Amino acid sequence: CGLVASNLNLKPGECLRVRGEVAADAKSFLLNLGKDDNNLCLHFNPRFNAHGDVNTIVCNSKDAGAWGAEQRESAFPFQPGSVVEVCISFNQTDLTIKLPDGYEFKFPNRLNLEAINYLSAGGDFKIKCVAFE
Amino acid sequence: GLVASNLNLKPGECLRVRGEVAADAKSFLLNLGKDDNNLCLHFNPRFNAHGDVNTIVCNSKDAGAWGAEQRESAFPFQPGSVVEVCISFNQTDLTIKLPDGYEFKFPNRLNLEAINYLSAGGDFKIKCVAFE
Ligand SMILES: CC(=O)N[C@@H]1[C@@H](O)[C@H](O[C@@H]2O[C@H](CO)[C@H](O)[C@H](O)[C@H]2O)[C@@H](CO)O[C@@H]1O
Ligand SMILES: CC(=O)N[C@@H]1[C@@H](O)[C@H](O[C@@H]2O[C@H](CO)[C@H](O)[C@H](O)[C@H]2O)[C@@H](CO)O[C@@H]1O
Ligand SMILES: [Cl-]
Repeated sequence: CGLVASNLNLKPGECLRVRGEVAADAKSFLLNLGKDDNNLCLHFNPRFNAHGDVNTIVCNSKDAGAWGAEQRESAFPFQPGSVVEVCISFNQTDLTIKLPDGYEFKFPNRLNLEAINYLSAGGDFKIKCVAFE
Repeated sequence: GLVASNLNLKPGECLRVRGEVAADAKSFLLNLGKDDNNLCLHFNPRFNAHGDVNTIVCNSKDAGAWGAEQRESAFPFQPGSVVEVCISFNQTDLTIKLPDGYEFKFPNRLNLEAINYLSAGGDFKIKCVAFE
């Protein structure tokens, strides 16, 4: 729906900075990181209003097409109709997600993927920049 | 280095790509188009490849077929360095802005109104991609 990027070969130790514009009417947006569309080490989905969630961040994994156990975050530094930046650090055991306000939290790497080769965006978000750091 | 689709780049926008050119570089390329078989722009600076030495080769690809090459003298590129290129387009041409200030045009052969595919490859490592 939004950007799909493959042929990446991000490895442990490297950082992704993603800046985007959140829609005025945003309901939800997501960032998928993984091997391919069925093997996601990280599905990051801030829900403004969707699936029954309100101002909640839902994080999950996807293994061979099937979703894992959700993990919710109540930290919610996102405003509809804004331009935000999120940074994801890929470590061996887990991922660190750094929010626009500085807040950080971790998510485990349940796949035990050694690299990130796929990135996708969806929902109510317009990718503006992707950086490798 | 990267294969991207659903880019939906439109006229009026500027695509900015910044990356580092390898120490022992032979070539690097940026492809823009519909898909891998249908490119409105293959931008390939060759430090030394296919017989070409310090030359910028540009072309199109229509249904898998390369089109007529266009060669540029300007070669504001040094190996081992970090470069940035800015591409914008319209119905008739693609404008490519290089480091030295340098800039040229390339015809919009397929007359695409939106660019959905971008690939980046060769002796170049992508540091950032922006849509301004
Ligand atoms: C509280 C609770 O259990 N809610 C869930 C939803 O989160 C879930 O929605 C799916 O969530 C996955 C992430 O795990 C993807 O975001 C997918 O897009 C969502 O639809 C649904 C269905 O799986 O189940 C409960 O409603
Ligand atoms: C002088 C000359 O005509 N040389 C050409 C090549 O440049 C060309 O190589 C391909 O060129 C396309 C651009 O047209 C891409 O850069 C592709 O990667 C290159 O292989 C070849 C092959 O089509 O034809 C002549 O040699
Ligand atoms: Cl699979």
